[PDB]
Amino acid sequence: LAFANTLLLFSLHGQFRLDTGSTSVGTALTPKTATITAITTFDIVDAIDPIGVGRTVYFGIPKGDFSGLREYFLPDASGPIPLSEEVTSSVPRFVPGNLISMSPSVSEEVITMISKDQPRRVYIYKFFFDDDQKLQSSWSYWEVAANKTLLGGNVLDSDLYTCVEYSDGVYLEKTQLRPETVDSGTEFEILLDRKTTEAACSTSLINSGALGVQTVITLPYPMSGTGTMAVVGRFASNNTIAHGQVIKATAETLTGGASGNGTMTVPGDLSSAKFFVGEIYNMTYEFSTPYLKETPPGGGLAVLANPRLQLRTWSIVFDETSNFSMKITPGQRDELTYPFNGYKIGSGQFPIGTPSLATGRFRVPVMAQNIETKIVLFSDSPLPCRVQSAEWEGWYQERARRL
Amino acid sequence: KKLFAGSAGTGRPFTHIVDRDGVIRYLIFIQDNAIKVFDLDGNAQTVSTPNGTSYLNITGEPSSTFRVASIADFTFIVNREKTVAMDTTNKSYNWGTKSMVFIKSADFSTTYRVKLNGTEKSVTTGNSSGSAPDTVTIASDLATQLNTISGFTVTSTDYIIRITKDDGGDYTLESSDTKTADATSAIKGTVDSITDLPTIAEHNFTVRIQGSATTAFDDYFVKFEATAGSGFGPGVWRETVAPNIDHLLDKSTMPHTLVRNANGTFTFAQFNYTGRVAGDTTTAPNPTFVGSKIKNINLFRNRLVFLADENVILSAADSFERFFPETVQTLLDSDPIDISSGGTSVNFLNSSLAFANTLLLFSLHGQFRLDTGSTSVGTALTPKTATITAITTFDIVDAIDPIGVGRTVYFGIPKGDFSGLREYFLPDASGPIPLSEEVTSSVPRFVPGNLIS
Amino acid sequence: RLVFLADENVILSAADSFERFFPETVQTLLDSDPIDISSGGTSVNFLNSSLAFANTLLLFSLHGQFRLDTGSTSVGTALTPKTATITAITTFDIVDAIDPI
Repeated sequence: LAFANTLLLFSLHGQFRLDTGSTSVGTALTPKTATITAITTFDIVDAIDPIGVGRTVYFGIPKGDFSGLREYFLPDASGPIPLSEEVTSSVPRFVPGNLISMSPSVSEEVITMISKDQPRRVYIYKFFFDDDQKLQSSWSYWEVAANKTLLGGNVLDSDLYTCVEYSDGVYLEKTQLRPETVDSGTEFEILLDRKTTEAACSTSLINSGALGVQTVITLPYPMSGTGTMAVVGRFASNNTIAHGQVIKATAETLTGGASGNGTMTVPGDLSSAKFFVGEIYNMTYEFSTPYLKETPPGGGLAVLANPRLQLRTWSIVFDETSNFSMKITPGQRDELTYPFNGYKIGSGQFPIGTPSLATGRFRVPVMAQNIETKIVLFSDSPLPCRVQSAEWEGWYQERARRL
Repeated sequence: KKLFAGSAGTGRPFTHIVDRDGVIRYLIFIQDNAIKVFDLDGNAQTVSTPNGTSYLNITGEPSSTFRVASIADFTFIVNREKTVAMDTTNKSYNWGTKSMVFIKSADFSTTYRVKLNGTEKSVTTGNSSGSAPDTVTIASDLATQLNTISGFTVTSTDYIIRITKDDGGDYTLESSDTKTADATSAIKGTVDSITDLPTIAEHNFTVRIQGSATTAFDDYFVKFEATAGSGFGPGVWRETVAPNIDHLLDKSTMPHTLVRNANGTFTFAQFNYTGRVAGDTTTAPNPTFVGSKIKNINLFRNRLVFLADENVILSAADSFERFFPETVQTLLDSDPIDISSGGTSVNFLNSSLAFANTLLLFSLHGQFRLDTGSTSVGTALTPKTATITAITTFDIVDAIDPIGVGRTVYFGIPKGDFSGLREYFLPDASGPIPLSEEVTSSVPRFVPGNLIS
Repeated sequence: RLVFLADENVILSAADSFERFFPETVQTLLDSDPIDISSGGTSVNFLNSSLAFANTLLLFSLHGQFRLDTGSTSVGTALTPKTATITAITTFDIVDAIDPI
């Protein structure tokens, strides 16, 4: 790799550099001056190449069956030994083995990993820098429907280009990683997989001129009948279907249209409406056990474990969200749900017929003990949802005094 | 004040301002085949165009197509779309199908043989008992002997026999005497060493010297010019360019200049570049910008800097109009430099900046610096020392030119339809990797795309 | 040596001979011959004032600052025609009425 002011070379058990060696970076390279010198003795995997992101280098390290990611930072060419740090120490069993794709994104600070033992998942690592210190370093992974098979991924500018395989061919999909992305002409984005506009699909209608017509839609690509599709009105005016209205099929055929394309049937006449079409994917966020932290005498933070702490109410703070749900399960009892959809009856901020994006707070009771709860933030609508923070109130009982 | 009536055209005009000495200032206005100049009070200054403005014809945006660089008495203008090309019509000198026979000395009882086109004519001199032989008489006899050959023109003067073929075709030449084969020299095409050159010759005569790769010098050529200035006469042999080879640059495509005079009027005319002066096509290859668009221009360390493709081309030392090597026998540190930028990804250089203690070079996906590399900032720039090294892998927008404010460097980055701004701080040249930061992270949809100023 | 300022060029006299400004011989360049450099840059920079401070020679223009040096960590390296140069540093602003101190 050509980076910093040197030519780094990597072996299976060590890292070396090639240089004339002088503080003179552009010294003449001659047969009596070209040498190789060791630097450190870390590890590396040969499946994928190390990459250079920003000012730091990244590469993957082996951890047996599962693989880990280690970055290390190189100061000045004539300067000290480079600094190194492992960022997967807290997740020893997360990233599978046999990696096949690793792509960076400098402007959006995202590193994307695709494995082979899991052909339906994309692993996302998010980092954030300030001068030298590190503020954010998080892990998570996306998912697709139950019939696709990822092959490999690349990144250009700030978009991820993927080459997936369906039951009949290999397609190309484009994904936008930029923040605050918005659909053209409107205020918020509509979330659907395989999202292709109406202009790419042709329609026909059955039993025209009568009440209760149905429209037969011919998608450009063959269906994957295991998943569930939907039709959503797109454009913000002068349309038969209201903005953000969702319609579900009544009779879907996996294939049988022209050229083997899939077909769908919906009520009403949509021969001149504007709408999207695609699949639906779920999001899940499971909170952890809430505890308390206080500064010990030596400095730092310690987590209290002994005192009784019974959670009472759980609240979250959202902004510009339409719909989501909360799923709370106490210890060995029935699961409870608490949905929310933004339409506050009585308030006239959202008239009938327009999508709702609210701003406020929500509160539900949990009624259990901190060590025997599971809190899940669940949402499946094709409308946006984003959450800022949360706050809980509980009963704190101490059976003695604290030193 | 109002500048001029009418509109400025569909494209956005390209504007620059020059501050010379604090009392002289003027605006530069270039758009759509036209170029105009104003002062800070809106009083237009006349501009003369001796060669026309065909160089300024354009199809894209002038703001993102034109680029300027000012030095002393000139202000270079660069068209980022024109494809430069070597001139092929007004070629260099021709060889000429002429040759001479040189007679060095004479000795008693020696027969000279001259072979021309496979036939041999012989002249025999007298022994010691006869008169002293002389090169003049021997050459006269030989010349009148070969003059009988049809299709060839044979003439003699002094000790030189001049041979020329009427149809201009080639022929063989070889002569030898019967003692040592040294007193005769068949000067034809190329010869062994310059030591065999006769004292007198014709001006503009071209001969080739076979160099010795054992000494790590390739071939070269030598040309003649009479001391009298014309005709035949003594003169000098100097290292010259090989004949019958294109050696001129088409000035009608290469960057032009804008000059101000002492009376206030300006002039927009071509620049007088020089062409290949020594060597041949292989030993003095065409500079890498030939056959490809020129991207930007800058001045650094009393040399002219051109950017083209992945290569950076530097002019000769203290001579801004020379781009071909001066001599081909040995390297000189005043010769132009040709450099390619390393990397596993394709990088087309767009903009350059002189700042900190280095010359930064920007690509579409990375950053580079050109330097001797030493902590010795002012080390000599030589062909074995100029280099390009990577620094980082950030992003760059090509519409505008990155600028330098105070001690920091600023440029714009692409955020999709909207555009952002990123600045990065460079400590000492020999020190660590420069620190970088983004300042538009809180406003991802604020600045519109297609920046122009 | 003697230093003059004119246009964009810095002029250095012959070594240890303040009254000589032309090259002594034309056959081979000697290190005692006068030196002339141009301040490179994409903007016109007429030099006005100079100052000898720290371990360098600071030259100021109307819109920037430059330094003349061999550039080496070797402060007392010989000044030769093959080595002299001008390198920019920053781009602050200067008034020409008075000399920086």
